[PDB]
Amino acid sequence: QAGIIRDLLIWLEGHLDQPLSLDNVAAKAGYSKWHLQRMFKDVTGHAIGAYIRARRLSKSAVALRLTARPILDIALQYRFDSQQTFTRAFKKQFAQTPALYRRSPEWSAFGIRPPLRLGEFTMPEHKFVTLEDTPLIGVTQSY
DNA sequence: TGCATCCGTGAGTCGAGGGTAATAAGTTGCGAGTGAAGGTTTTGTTTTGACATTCAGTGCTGTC
Repeated sequence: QAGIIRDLLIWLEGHLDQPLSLDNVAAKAGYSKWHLQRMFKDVTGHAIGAYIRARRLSKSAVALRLTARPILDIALQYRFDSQQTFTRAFKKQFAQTPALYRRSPEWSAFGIRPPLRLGEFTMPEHKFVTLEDTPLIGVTQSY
């Protein structure tokens, strides 16, 4: 029912990292590999399988732009199979070399796909301002 | 048959504090060896045909 898929993503957003998962591992959620896939297609508007590894790449794209690791820390970190295939699907998502992607300081959100909620989404508000050069005092350290 | 001379020997385990200081000619010629780093060469990270699967995709197919 509608209470299932919402609870599956509470697993899945927390288990987008730890299990090396395809839909066979996702088939342990009450029904078969196809029926859990059939139950997702209409209650969401997204198609689960190519989305998740792309969402796990979208989890890896912010890891490719704001985390301090090289290509092979994050080659198979997000449960992938190869690096050149990971480089390949990246071209169909961001149209940029990952060496070129962390070359430019500008980070545009083209291929990052948002995390899905079947329940109610807490929408933040926006207001566009233009700020001023203000002196302060503080120290720096890294992570 | 003595008489001189010339080498070669002399506690054990500790200890402290710490290596110091003369004087002197130059111009001129001129090859050889850090050196500016100029610049290539490699020895590795990235594009593109593939097509062989694979699971993802969507729906039907059959079922409690």
